[PDB]
This record gives sequence, C-alpha cells and structure tokens, in this order.
Amino acid sequence: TLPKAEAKELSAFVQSCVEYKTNVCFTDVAAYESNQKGVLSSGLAVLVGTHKQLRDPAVQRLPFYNPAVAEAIERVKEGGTYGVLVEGLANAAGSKFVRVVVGEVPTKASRNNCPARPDVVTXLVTAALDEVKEPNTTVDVFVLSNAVLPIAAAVARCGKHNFSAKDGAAAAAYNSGKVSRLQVVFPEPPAIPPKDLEAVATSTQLCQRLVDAPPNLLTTATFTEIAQGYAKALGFDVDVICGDDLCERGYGGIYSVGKAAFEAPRLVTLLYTPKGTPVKKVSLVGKGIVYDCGGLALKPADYMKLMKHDMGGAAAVFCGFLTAVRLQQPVQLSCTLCLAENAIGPKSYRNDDIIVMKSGKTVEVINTDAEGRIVLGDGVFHATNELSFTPDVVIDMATLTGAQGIATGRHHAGLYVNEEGAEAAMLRAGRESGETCFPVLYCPEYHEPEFKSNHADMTNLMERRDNAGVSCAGYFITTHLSPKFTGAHIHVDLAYPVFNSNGATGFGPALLTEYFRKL
Amino acid sequence: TLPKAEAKELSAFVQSCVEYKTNVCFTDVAAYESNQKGVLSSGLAVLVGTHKQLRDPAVQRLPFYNPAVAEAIERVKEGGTYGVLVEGLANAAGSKFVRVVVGEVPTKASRNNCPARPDVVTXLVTAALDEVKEPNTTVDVFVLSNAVLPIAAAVARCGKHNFSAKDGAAAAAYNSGKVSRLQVVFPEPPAIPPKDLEAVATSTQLCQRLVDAPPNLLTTATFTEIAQGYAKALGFDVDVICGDDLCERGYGGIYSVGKAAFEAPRLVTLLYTPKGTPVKKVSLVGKGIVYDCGGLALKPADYMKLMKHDMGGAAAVFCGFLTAVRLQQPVQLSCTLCLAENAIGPKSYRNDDIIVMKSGKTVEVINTDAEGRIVLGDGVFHATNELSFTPDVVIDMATLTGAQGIATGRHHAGLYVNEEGAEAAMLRAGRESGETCFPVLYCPEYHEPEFKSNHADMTNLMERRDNAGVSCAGYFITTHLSPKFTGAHIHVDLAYPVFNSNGATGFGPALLTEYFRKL
Amino acid sequence: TLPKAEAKELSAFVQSCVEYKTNVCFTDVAAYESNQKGVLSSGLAVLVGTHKQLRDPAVQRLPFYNPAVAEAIERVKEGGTYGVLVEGLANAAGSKFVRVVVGEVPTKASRNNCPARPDVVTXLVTAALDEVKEPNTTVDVFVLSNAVLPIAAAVARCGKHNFSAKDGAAAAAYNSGKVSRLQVVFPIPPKDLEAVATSTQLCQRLVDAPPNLLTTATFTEIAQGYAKALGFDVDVICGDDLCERGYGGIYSVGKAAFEAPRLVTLLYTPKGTPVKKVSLVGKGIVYDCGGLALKPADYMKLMKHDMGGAAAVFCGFLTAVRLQQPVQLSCTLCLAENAIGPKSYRNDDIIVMKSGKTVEVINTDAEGRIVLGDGVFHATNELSFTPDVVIDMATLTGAQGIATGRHHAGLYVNEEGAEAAMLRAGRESGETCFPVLYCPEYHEPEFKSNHADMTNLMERRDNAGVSCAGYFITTHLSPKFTGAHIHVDLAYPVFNSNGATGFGPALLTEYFRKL
Ligand SMILES: CCCCC[C@H](CC(=O)NO)C(=O)N[C@H](C(=O)N1CCC[C@H]1CO)C(C)C
Ligand SMILES: CCCCC[C@H](CC(=O)NO)C(=O)N[C@H](C(=O)N1CCC[C@H]1CO)C(C)C
Ligand SMILES: CCCCC[C@H](CC(=O)NO)C(=O)N[C@H](C(=O)N1CCC[C@H]1CO)C(C)C
Ligand SMILES: [Mn+2]
Ligand SMILES: [Mn+2]
Ligand SMILES: [Mn+2]
Ligand SMILES: [Mn+2]
Ligand SMILES: [Mn+2]
Ligand SMILES: [Mn+2]
Repeated sequence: TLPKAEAKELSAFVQSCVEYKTNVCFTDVAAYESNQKGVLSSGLAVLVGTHKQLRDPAVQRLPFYNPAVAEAIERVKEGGTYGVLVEGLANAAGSKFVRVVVGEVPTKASRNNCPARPDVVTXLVTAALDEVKEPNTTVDVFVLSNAVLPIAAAVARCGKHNFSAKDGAAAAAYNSGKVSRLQVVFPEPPAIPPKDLEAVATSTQLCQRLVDAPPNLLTTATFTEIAQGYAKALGFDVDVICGDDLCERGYGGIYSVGKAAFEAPRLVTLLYTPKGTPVKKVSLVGKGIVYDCGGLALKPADYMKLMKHDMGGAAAVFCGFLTAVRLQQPVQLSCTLCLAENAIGPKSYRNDDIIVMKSGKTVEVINTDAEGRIVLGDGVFHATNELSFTPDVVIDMATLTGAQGIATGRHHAGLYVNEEGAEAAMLRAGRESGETCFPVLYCPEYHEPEFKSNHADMTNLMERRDNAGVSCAGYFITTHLSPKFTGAHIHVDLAYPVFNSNGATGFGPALLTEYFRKL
Repeated sequence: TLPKAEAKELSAFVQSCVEYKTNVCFTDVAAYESNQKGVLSSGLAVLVGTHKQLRDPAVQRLPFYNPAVAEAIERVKEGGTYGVLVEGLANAAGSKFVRVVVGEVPTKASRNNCPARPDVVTXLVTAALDEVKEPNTTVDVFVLSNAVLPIAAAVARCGKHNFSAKDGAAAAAYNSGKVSRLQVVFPEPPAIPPKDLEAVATSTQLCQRLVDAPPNLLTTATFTEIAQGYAKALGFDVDVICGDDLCERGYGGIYSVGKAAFEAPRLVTLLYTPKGTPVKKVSLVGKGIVYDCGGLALKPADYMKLMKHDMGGAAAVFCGFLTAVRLQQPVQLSCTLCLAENAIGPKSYRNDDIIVMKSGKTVEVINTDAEGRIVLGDGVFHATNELSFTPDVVIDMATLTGAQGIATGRHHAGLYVNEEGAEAAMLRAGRESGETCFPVLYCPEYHEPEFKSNHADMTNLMERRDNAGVSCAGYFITTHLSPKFTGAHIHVDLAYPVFNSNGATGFGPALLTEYFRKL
Repeated sequence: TLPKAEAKELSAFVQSCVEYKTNVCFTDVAAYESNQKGVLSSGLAVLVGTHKQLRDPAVQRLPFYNPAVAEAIERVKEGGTYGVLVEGLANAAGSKFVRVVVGEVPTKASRNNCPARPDVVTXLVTAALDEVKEPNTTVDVFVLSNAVLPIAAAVARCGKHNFSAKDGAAAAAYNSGKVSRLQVVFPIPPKDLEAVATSTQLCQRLVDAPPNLLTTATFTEIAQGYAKALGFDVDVICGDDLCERGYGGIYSVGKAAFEAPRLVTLLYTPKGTPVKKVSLVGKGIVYDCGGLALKPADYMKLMKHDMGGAAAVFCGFLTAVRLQQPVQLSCTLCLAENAIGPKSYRNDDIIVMKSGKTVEVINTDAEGRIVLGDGVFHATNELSFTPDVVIDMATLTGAQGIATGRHHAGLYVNEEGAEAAMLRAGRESGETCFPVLYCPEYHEPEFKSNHADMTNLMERRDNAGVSCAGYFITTHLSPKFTGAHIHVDLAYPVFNSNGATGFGPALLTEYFRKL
C-alpha cells in the first residue's frame, strides 16, 4: 500500500495525461485577415522563413510589417533571431508596443534530412517565446513554409514544455502555468485540415509529457491506467497481462526484467480496426522501461541520469496509435506496450540467469542492463503470434542502445529493417515528417555468431563490443518473431532523438502518422 | 509465494539432479572383443594415447584398424586429432562408413602434474565428439592408458554437458538431448571395478551439472532439497538450519551474508558412518554461494558474469561425499554445505557491520564481497564443535579468491594446509586423480596482522592488498576453528579449476575419492 | 642515426616488399584436366562450395572424387570442413595417401553482403591448409563458385601470412617459409587475377609488419622502389619541408617521432583517354601511440594497423598500373608516426593547415583526420589536374566498428551516385561497405572553437562519430573541387584474429573496373 497522499498525486497525474489537449491552433493568412481583421492576437508576433521567403513581396503586405521589421530581416543571421519594437500597432491585448521577432531558417539540407529544416524552426520559435511579456496569452506565429506536417510537429515540440513541477505546479497535477497558446499562420489554407494538424500536435506533446515526467509519477501502473483512460474515451480494446500472470503464461522475458521492481511489469496491448477495408495490417511494439537503473548490472550515476527517457519507444507507438484512432487512418493497428522497471533488489534477474522466452527459445543473461531487447522479444512474439490477426508489418520502437548515438546521432533514429521497400518507406516518412531516420547495417549472418551461448539458445549480449551494436540488438529481437510471420520488420532505435538539452522531443508519433498516411 | 509455473520447473529440476545417472560405461579390449564380437557400437570410434602407445603392436590387432588409421597415427600432431573414413566396417548402426578419430596425448608432464595428462585426453575426446553424426548413439572410446581413475573423470568431464537449456530442453527439466553414450575401452581389465568408475564419473558429472546450472534453477532451497533427496535415497542423516534459526542459534556469519536474499541461507550437514572401523574421521565443508553478486560491495557486471560458479566448493564436497557412500569407502564423513546468496537489498549486511560469529569472535566487515570466508568460518566451527564426533581432518573447499588464479592458475587448486603430511597426501591425490593442486604459503605469523580491527576481534579483509591473498583468506577461516580441534586442516581454493571456456569441469569429487582411498 | 645492423635489416625488408610476388595461380577444370592429365599437384586437395553445388553431377567426375569424399560431403557441417584419406590416388609428390578436405559454403547472404560469401571461403581454405604435410608444396583448391574476383582475393587473404618472424625468418627478410603454393581451379584472365591477389597480399604484408620494420621512411622507399620498377612519378615532401611549405597538419602530428613525416604523392596516366580522373588519399599512421593523449596499453595493442588506409590506396594503385586500368590516378600517402616526446604537438596547440584554416587540437589521438585534411587539400589543389572523384581511406575511428562492424567499411559520401557505385563494388569484390549518416548541417556545430576556425574533435561524444570525423576532412577540401568525395573508414575490416586482411585494394580495382 502506497501512502494516501501519493495515490492522490498519481491519480491527478493520470488524469492530466488523459485529458491533455494541445495549446496549438492552425490557420492561414487569408483566413486570419478575415477572422481577426488585421488585429494581432497579443503583444508578441513571430515571423519564420528562409532567406528568399522573407524577401518575397507577400511578406510586406502582412499586418505587423513596417520599416523596422524590414531592417530586422536584413540584420538577422541564418539560424538566429532578431527582435524589434513597433509602437501603436493594433492588437487584442491593447499593448502600446508589439514585439516582432524574425527568425531565418536555412535552405541547406542534405539528402538524409527534411528540406524544410523543422529542427531550426523549433529553435527559432523557442528563442522568440523566451521574451514573453505575459503568460496565458495567444502568440501569432507566421510561418512562410507550406510544408504543413513537419512545421506542425516542430512548433508543438518547441518552447516551454507542458510538463512542469516549478512554482507549485506539483499542486496542479504537474501542468505548466507558463505555456502560451500558439496560433500558427501558413501562407496558403493548409493541405491537411487544422483539426487534423491539432491532433498530430497533441500526440507530439503527449509523447513529450510522458517522456519528461519522472519515474515517481510515470510508473508501469500509471502508464497502463493512462492507456486504459484513452481506451474508455476513444472506444478501442485494451488487453493487460500484469505481474505474475506473465510468468504463468510463458512471458519469461518481460517478467524476469520487471519482477524486481516495486510496481509489477505489464504487457499492454491496444487494438484499433477502421471502418472499411484496411490498406495494411500493422503491429506496433514499444520498449516501455519506465526507469532503467541497469538491474544488478547497476549503471554508474552519470549514465543513470535521464533514464526516465527509456520509456520513449512506448510513448511513441502509444501516441502514434492515438493519432491513428482520432483521425481514423484506414490502418488496422495493434499497439503493444512492454512496460517494466529494470530495478535492483532481492528479486533482480541475474547476470547468469536463463530466461524461457514466450517464443520458447532460452536466453542466457550476460548483462542485466541489456534489458530492452529481452522485453521487446516477448513484445514482438505477442504481436506476431497471439493476436486476432497476423500483421503485414511489425514496427518496434525503443530507446535501445548507446551505440545508436555513435552511428546515426541525435537527430536520426537508427533503422534495422529486413526489406528494402519498407526501409525506403519509413525513410521517406522521416524526411516528410521531420522526425528523421537513417539505416544501420542489416546482415544477420554476421550478427548471429555474436550471441553463441554455452548452455542456452542465445545470450542477450555480443561476445565482441565493436561489431555493429545497433544492428546486433535488432537481430536479437528478430529471433523472437513468430515463424507464422513472413512480412516486413522495422526496428527503430530512437535512444537519442527522444530528447535534447531542454527535455523530451516527442519524437516518434508524427513519423508513424506520416508512414501510415502513405501506404 | 513463487509463481505456480516456476515451482513446477524447480521441482522438475530437483528431480533431474537427484535421479541423474552417468552416460559413461567402462570395459576392456578382451571383454569388448567377446561381448561385441568385433562389431563397433556406432558410426564413430575414437582412439587416444601417447606417441609410443599408438605404435605398440597391440593397436594393429584392434577391430577398427586398417592402413588409413595407421597413416592417421603418422599424420597426427601432438595434442591434436586426425579423423579418417573407413568403408564397410562392421557396426551396430549399419553405416556404410565409420569415422575413426585418432588423438595423440603428450608424454611431457612436470613434477606438479598427473603423468597421464588427462587434461589433453579430455580435449581430444571433446574434439572427436564434435563430428557426431546422430545424437543418442553409443561411441566407442578406445584409450591406451591404464591409469583408470584419472581417465574415467577426464572422459566424464568431456564433450557436451548434461545440463542444457537449448532447443526446448527447458521443457525436459534441463536435460541435454545432445549427449552421446560413451563406452571407454581400456587395454587391461580395469584395476578398479567398472561399477566403481561409473560412480566416480556420475559424481563428476553431477558436480558439473550443479555448477553449470543458473542461479534461478539452483537456489539455496533447491540445493538443500537435492541433498535431502539423496539422503532419502542412500540412507544417510541430513541436518538443516534454515533462515532466522541461524541468527537465533549464534551463526552470525552465514546468516548476515545470506539474509538479504529472496531464498534464505541454510547450513546443511550430512553424515555417513561406514559399517566397521573407520580409517579416519574426516569433516568436509563447502562454500555454497549460489550466486555472488558482491552484496553492497556490488561487483561490476564483468566480474559478476559466471558467479553461478561460486557454489563450486559445496558441489565438490557434496558429490565427493556421494561417491564415498555409494562405494562404501571406510571413512567416517561429515559434509557441511554453507548455502547462501550474497544478494543486494534493503536487508544487506553492510560495509561496517559487525558480525558475531558462531565461534564467538567478532568480525568487522570491510567488504561484503569477501563473503566466502565468513560463511566458511561458521561452517568449520560447526564441524569442529557441534557434531557428534571430533574429526581427525578438516577439508574445506571453496571458489574463494581471484588471487588463486594469479598464484596457482586454472588447473591447480591452491592449498593452505597446517601440516606437511596432509599437504603431501592431498597433493599426491591431485596427481593420481588428475584434479591437481599446489601449495600456497602457510605462515600465520604474517597473515594475522593484516586483519587488525579497531573495534572487533578481526576484519574480513587484508589491510594491504599484495601480501599472500590466497593464504590470508585461508587464515581467516582457521581463526574460527574450535579450540577442541587439534588435527589437520586442508583449505582448498578452487576458484578457477571449477570451470573452463565450455562451462563447469566437475573438479573436486574425484580428488576427494582418491584422497580418501589412500588413508 | 641508426645502428649498422638495423639499417641492413630495414633494407632487406624494403626489398622483400618491392619484389613480393604472389603464391596463388588460377586455372579451370578443363585446362587442369589437360595440363596435369588428372595427376594431383601434391598430397593435399581441397574442395569448396555451396550445399547444392557439392551435389551437382560435375563434382563426381573430378579426379580426386571417390565414395569417401561423397560421404564427406554428406557429413560436413555448413561453414565447416571435413577431411578424408584416399589411398594410392595419382599425385605429383608420390604420397601413398592424399588428403581431401571438403568445405561447405553457405548460400544465406543479406542484401548488404556479397552473395558468394568469400568470408567463409577464406575460413574454409585456412582450416584445410592447417593440416599441411610438407611446406613449399602446391595445393589444389577446387572451387565451385564462378564469382572469380571475390574468390581470388578470398584465397589470397587466407591461410598463413607471407609476413613472418618465426623460426629464424627474421634472417630471411621476414618472408614466411611456411607458405604453400595455392592453385585455384574454377569450373577475368589468370594473369589479371594474380595481380589482384599480389596486391591483396602486399597490402596484408605491409599492415602485418611491425612499426620497427615498416617506418615512415621504409614505406616511402617501398613506394620509390615500385616507382622505379613500373615507371610512374613519385613526389616526396619530407620532414621540415612540410612546415616550410604550409602543411601544418601532417607536420604537427608526425614531428615528435624519430622518423620524420612524409607526404608521398604517386601519379599514373593511362595511354588513352581516361574514363575518370580519380585522386586517392590514405591515412598512413605507421604507429598511433596517441601522442600526448597517450592511449592505454590495451587500445595501443595492434596500432601498427593504423597505416591500413595508406596500404590500401597504395596497393590499389599498384594494381591499376599493372593491369593498365584506364583511370588517371593520383595516390597521396599521408605518412607519420603519432609519437610521444619533447616535440609532441599538444592538447591546446593550434595548427595552420595547408587549407589555410586553423585547427585547435583538443585531443592529439584524433591525429588521422588532421593528417588527411592536408592530404585531401594536396590532391584537390596542388596537383597537375583537378580530380572528378576523391577517395580517402583510413583506419580512422573506433566508432566505425560500433556502427558498421568488422566486415563492412563505413562510407561518408557527398553524392548518392558515387555511394551506390562504391557499395556495388563492395558486394562484387567481397570487401564490403555500408553507409554512415551524411548530414553536414548537424556535424559542423560539433567542431565550434573559441579561438580557431575549428577543433579536431566533437564537443559531444554520442553524435554520429564516424560521420563527424569525415566532415572534418571535407572542410579541408579545395574550393576548386566540386566533384564526388568518398570517405572510407576501414578501422576494423583491415584485420581479424589472424592479422591483416589486405582489405581495400580489391574494392578499388572493382570500383575502377566499372566507373
Ligand atoms: C554492456 C551492455 C549494456 C547495454 C546497452 C546500454 C543501453 C541500455 O541499457 N539499454 O537498456 C548502453 O547504452 N551501453 C553503452 C555500451 O555498452 N556501448 C556499446 C559499445 C560501446 C558503448 C556505446 O556507448 C554504454 C553507454 C554503457
Ligand atoms: C574485496 C574483494 C575481496 C574478495 C575477493 C574477490 C573474490 C570474491 O568475491 N569472493 O567471493 C575478488 O574478486 N578478488 C579480486 C581482487 O579483489 N583482487 C585483489 C587485488 C587484485 C585481485 C586479486 O585477484 C578481483 C579484482 C577479481
Ligand atoms: C577521444 C578522441 C579519440 C580519438 C579517435 C580514436 C581512434 C584514433 O585515435 N584513431 O587515430 C577513437 O575513436 N577512440 C575510441 C573513443 O575514444 N571513443 C569515442 C567515443 C567512444 C569510444 C569508442 O567509439 C576508443 C577506441 C578509445
Ligand atoms: Mn534501457
Ligand atoms: Mn539497459
Ligand atoms: Mn564469492
Ligand atoms: Mn565474493
Ligand atoms: Mn589513428
Ligand atoms: Mn589516433
């Protein structure tokens, strides 16, 4: 039994995540010119675009423009912002001055990046919002790109985060009182509906909120309750295998990892079937390690800092699934959340233990901190073998390896994929969404020998360290796919793209939405 | 309460160890020539001996010999094998070809080694069995050494291990389906009976099985049940002091170490008295740390890999005892198993705790990972003071220190002994059995000062590292001997000889059998 | 400087590398059946192929086949070998028995690998040669693949290495007396395959050799020896000349060492109209001790391999000349020892690169990119022509092994077309490759420096390390250059547990072959 006060706090936090709606609205120049009549929404306005786009004639005719803003556009450095004051410009707050902030987006974009450069867009708007005069206002963000999806996510992930514990916000279920309503204004009427872009943005910021939150708030239990809350709200099926049931029912992997912890591990599977004929049957699986302490292979304090992020794969596939339901994307989805805390205690699984996986294959544990692949190997077997349908495509997302960062870096998720066509599709989706990706070596013939075990079918870690580590971890997961399954397997290592110096990025959901969108 | 499924698995595993019988039979050339009539047992046959022995005239007259095998004997490198095919040679499996594998054993053997070189014999047979055409067959291993005991153990420890979790053998109580019946064929009828050699081989492979097994199968509890199972089977007395009873009854050492763990520590004492007059009264004590995680002095993951082996001393004295009973060796034995898990948790004994040992002397714990000597100090006090007799000789066996490997290495167990005569005897037994040993410095005057404590009688670790570490650990154990005891004390550090790159070696039992045999 | 005895030894070693010719010959079943008349070349014979290929009818009709070999083919495990004795089979050595060794090659091959699986082929033949009855014989290796180039290199890199110091071979200029003549028998010209094989084994020999034999000086003398032999131009900028002439990078790195650093540029122009103008640049760190950022002893073990990029581009160039490939080639070897001493470049020093840009040294052990940045500027700016393609090869980063592994070299490439071409060449040659992220917009910020143009190392460690090192090199390209840049990180593929692999030369030969 938890203390009564802590249960009150946790309940409040669950509700805050279930009832979270975004702070971002979307419109266009013409529709703004009619709805607002040229009156600005508050004492701040932001303008963002490429060097050439800021010098387009249409910019002059915007309602905040004046000879100062024109100079600001001259003076601004690429990648940076320039602010100016304008006196007596008509505005809803009645402020004698209005602050205009220009920001220049670069046009340079390599073949493996999103040509819109939403990464910079996010930074520019974050900078501009740092000079905010009053909180709980509405800030007009005029963008000059028409790439609506990437920008929508880029602005959603920007500025101050919706999760906060500062200045007594712990008393208000950790909802930031410092967030500004943001009204994005595209040149054209969008391409995608405003009500749709708002969903994508909500999913990005919910993913962000979950990831950000500390493990004393977001436990295996509260994450499950949140999924349940959304299941009741949007009307989809939820299946939960909790604690010792996992051992009874053959799920040795997720059980062994999570059994040490105070809050029991759970395999939470969600289900959505669209009205009409689905274009593809897709199964999602997320690594949901709510805190990776390392187990008995205890991490040193420096590497254990920010391990609340180890749930980031689960939060991605979850919020990606929530968008699909809300928009009624015509994809038949399973979403399986592998929830556990890799904890240290009397009941820790051990460096030498042998696990009997739900696949039936045995795993010699060399290192308890390689927990992610074990928990996923049960997740992917569940999806390919225990569900009411066989998927065409399996997508597993996880904050799996440090090797990821060394190979593909902080902005690109690593792809271990068994088919060129599906790799290409997910890659394309990265470029379109702005939540980019890149391939790591697919070569099972060289990965398998690294897992030779004396007494088990396989180990959970490479014999040798410097031999395609992002890939070998991916291979391990594939060995626990059902032999029923013949289709396409996409493993997504997103260890670093989930976070930056300001906290979580909400990376994952938008990438999925865009991948689904083009099947 | 464990999960129902895990209890079923554990029970199955207990039974598999209790009812384990060997896969090795033994006979001689003449007896084989008459029983088999020159028909080979399967599509594989192995021939092993020294350079001179392979060129003895008697080899030609063997039933698999031909002009190819004669060339194989020329071509073979010392320490290696050479395989050849022979067409239409009569055999029980009806295979068109029979594979003959020659292996050359070296004759070089230093004063501290076994002149037969069973180490190489084990390797040669392991190599030959790697080309096995069908599992569950019978392979004829023709050896040309008459040193029957060392060869018997050497073949028992060789090839694929009886413990296995591969290819669904987890469903069959972890019994390997991949093992070959091995029929050893000596030149002469063996100096020891075949029914006796089979026991020695069974003990070696049981020891092997226990050590190999992961700590999730072999717990303090299941090990105790195994001892009990054998006690009911062979009719000897078993005494168990479990969990908190240890604290109540003054056993502070073994209690403190093991109390953190999920499964409680146990001091299991076994007793055997032969029908007539015993030649000697011997007390065995084994370090039975089922997993050494280090305690609060938590081991780094690399050094914690393979710590399921830390029980290896207990498994040695246990299986050594089982052989004595089964062969009815005329030795009066006590066998005390010091079973605990050095675990990490809320209830861990601490680096600064003071233990009150069963000896009555107080121990300041400097480092919780030096758990072995504490546990043994209670074990040896129990044997020298609480039993129905006072032993003439105390033998304690343990996987005690890393220092062992630095000093005596992977093949020789370290001996800390208080009397030259007993050191000599155990050394002799090493050379005869092939489970070899070597002395480490005995010099208590220089060991004692390393354990000076401010507030306790002693510490559990040296002030200075690099002052006869194998020995100092031995000394600690001697301080907890009863003052009643005045006989011979043999401390056996077998940290490395218990294992190799293939897993456990079953080192210990045969050394004991041979030591007992020559009192 | 040196003792008279050591100079004698070094000279002998130089000559051994210059006059090295391969031990491998190539032929086919029909041509062997006619030349040899069915008499085997020695008391050993080897048979290598896939599960289905070993069961093809044509195998039966081979001159060593018998009912035992047929069982050996049954008994063999995939990836392993099985040996058998055959009595009185006709053979050149007159041995009462002949040993036949079968080896089974797998057919499983992922999209990023060579379908022939020459990796396994190499292992199989190495295993079979371990049971050799007499050295200095000729062993008949019957292969059942027709993928001639990858197999030729695979057999060249296999078995006992030509460099050896065992059993007094130090007295015979470190030439192994334990090597077998290998006659490969298939079911490209033989004189051409022999060159590719010679290049693979020369690359191997250079890499294997210890840094007390292969110094910056002896490597340069070897290049000179080959320049005199095959008639091509050689340009050498030695020691302090590098400082005088603006080459701050390669000078600073190598100036601490006993033997001075050298920028050795080689030149070849084919008789007709070249299909492309290509400039090669190799990291030639003869020993990477780390400099003042001294490596720990474990990571400094096997750092004689840090020259492996140079040995690749050098031997790749030698093949091009010998076969007269119609490519106009520059080959620039960046030779230095990253040494520790009174004159070590320092962690805080600022280098003035030949490019003109300034480099703040954060860590002296990131020596490779500095040395290469001068190499690629030399090629793109100081030569008699402007290349269409720049290929730089180096044993550059440990990150490589984490990202692409032991069998695939990492590719940082600025154009999809050239990446594709080099990738294809990998799959064909068997010296495989794989891409690492190309994204300069994210790499550049990692090199921000307070007082210099750039640093030589990332601010942050976990951010596409194989790629960032590549980017550094691109900043020192000439602005004259607008063509295709291929950076090849081959840190791990150059070696395995048996020593050097001779990885690089065959990959180039095959890339050139199709341009
Ligand atoms: C020993 C295996 C531990 C598991 C892999 C972990 C990640 C993890 O625990 N996921 O649950 C990791 O990032 N490991 C890194 C790591 O082991 N590698 C792989 C090779 C070098 C280095 C990369 O940083 C470092 C940061 C600890
Ligand atoms: C403080 C630990 C005291 C117990 C010695 C332990 C062995 C142990 O845990 N036994 O249960 C050990 O690991 N010994 C080694 C060790 O601590 N030493 C002492 C100096 C070098 C080395 C000797 O092997 C390690 C490094 C493998
Ligand atoms: C810090 C500067 C390191 C310089 C580059 C070296 C390799 C080198 O010196 N080549 O000359 C490297 O990557 N070394 C590795 C290394 O430092 N890294 C970088 C990140 C983690 C780890 C392995 O990639 C290991 C092998 C020691
Ligand atoms: Mn993790
Ligand atoms: Mn982990
Ligand atoms: Mn221990
Ligand atoms: Mn210990
Ligand atoms: Mn280097
Ligand atoms: Mn270096």
